[PDB]
Amino acid sequence: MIIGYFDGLCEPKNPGGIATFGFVIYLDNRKIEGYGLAEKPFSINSTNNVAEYSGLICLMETMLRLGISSPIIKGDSQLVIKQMNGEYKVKAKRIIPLYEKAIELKKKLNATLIWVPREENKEADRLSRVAYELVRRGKLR
Repeated sequence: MIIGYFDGLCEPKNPGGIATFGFVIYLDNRKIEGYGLAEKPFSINSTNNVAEYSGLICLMETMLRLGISSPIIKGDSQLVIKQMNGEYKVKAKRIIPLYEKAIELKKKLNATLIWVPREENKEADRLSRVAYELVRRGKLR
């Protein structure tokens, strides 16, 4: 069963920090993972939720492009998972287009999205932090 995980962070302030994401895709014999900048650094449009959605979108885009289908996708954002499952409304103007992109991807992938606690999402967390550190080192821009 293909399982992907995503995460996003925004530090050292939220909002107005550096927003990064990370994701990991588990296949039985190999792993593919990704991490990066979600928004322009220190911009007022870097937010935690934008970062989380960006990690989700990049995860599902990567899956789609690789020909993965019917994955299970796990994250530790209750808000994002509940929005993606039709259980919380999306009303924030900057989240709406990201939610829409993610919903189209979820439909195309026949993805199932479930919440797990933070301590079960450590790899994707770690990768969002690696991305953050890389931005601080001028290695992602």
